[PDB]
Amino acid sequence: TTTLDATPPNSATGFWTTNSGATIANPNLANSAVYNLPTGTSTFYWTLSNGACIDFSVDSMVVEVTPASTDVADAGLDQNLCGQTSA
Amino acid sequence: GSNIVLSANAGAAGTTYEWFNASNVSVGTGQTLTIVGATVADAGDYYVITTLNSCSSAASSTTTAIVDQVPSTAAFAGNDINLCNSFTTTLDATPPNSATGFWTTNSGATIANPNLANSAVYNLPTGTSTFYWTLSNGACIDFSVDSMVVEVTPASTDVADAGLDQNLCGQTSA
Repeated sequence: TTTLDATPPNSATGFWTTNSGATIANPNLANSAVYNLPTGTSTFYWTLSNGACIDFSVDSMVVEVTPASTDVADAGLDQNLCGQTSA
Repeated sequence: GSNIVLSANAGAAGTTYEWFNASNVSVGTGQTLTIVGATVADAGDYYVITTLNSCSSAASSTTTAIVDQVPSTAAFAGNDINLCNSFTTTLDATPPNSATGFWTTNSGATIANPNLANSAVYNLPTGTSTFYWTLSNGACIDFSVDSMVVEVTPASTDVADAGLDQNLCGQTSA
């Protein structure tokens, strides 16, 4: 779960599209929420347009999801050496 | 996708009814005008002309059709709520861009204000219950939904109660 971040336009209306199942709660906002997020990466697109001037300009942003690992740091035990310079 | 249905009052026997669009063009005839599979372009002003024996009367009062669009915003609720010894909380849904939200509940939970994405909830059973966020706009009823849960665990009565310190002599285990 995350949010998007696009720069609002000065004189136009923005719009988001998604890939690989991600869901945008509000595709019309530069700061909308996204709840469906696959693992790995997906590309979100910001398409800017004004009135009849449809699909005027685009940009690409990506969201990367890495699941928590199950391994934890697990170091060995302390040792006690006599006369060694290596271990 | 729904039909627009407008209907004129009955007149004299033999009356012919003609319906006109906002743009002053014909859209069909008869007492009842049905526009099937209506779209947003069919929204707006309509008027009726009454015709008898080659005479026509003044146009009717203008009425309007309203065709609601299905919005692009999906329903979306926030993440799970997990409470320790509490039966009172608040909800968290993301407000829609161009629609109106609504909450429903299960298992007795009470929402103080079902119309708000951030309303309070005071009746909360123990265990879990599912709250639903249903998003709709105008006539486009029950358009999109999402599921959020609230988990309530009552305080336990057991407290950490460790044994007493010990004192061993020559042991490697205890």
